[PDB]
Amino acid sequence: ELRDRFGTYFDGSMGAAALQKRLESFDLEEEAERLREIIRTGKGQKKT
DNA sequence: AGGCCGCTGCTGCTCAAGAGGGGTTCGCGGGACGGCATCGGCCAATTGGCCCGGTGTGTCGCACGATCTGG
Repeated sequence: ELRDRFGTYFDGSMGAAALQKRLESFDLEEEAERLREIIRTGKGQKKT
């Protein structure tokens, strides 16, 4: 239903192909910086 | 009433059923082709026989004869 209503503006998939597409367009440096900032500031189980 | 800080239970990982149609294989034969393999001659060639013809040098078969040891 959602695809036929608004098929444009996004893409979805199934199986290992979706994970491959995600891993291809993944910014490691930004996520690492976010994790380091949270570690510096955050506390609790979130830090672990 | 949502976010969040712990508890507490639960789970997981590891050490001891036919029928037709068609291209392809191979498998027998099947013989044809070409080839190399096998058998009377054959004469004038190196080695090795097989000797003449000379002596000599050196072993062996026996004669005269001296020395020596045993009999």
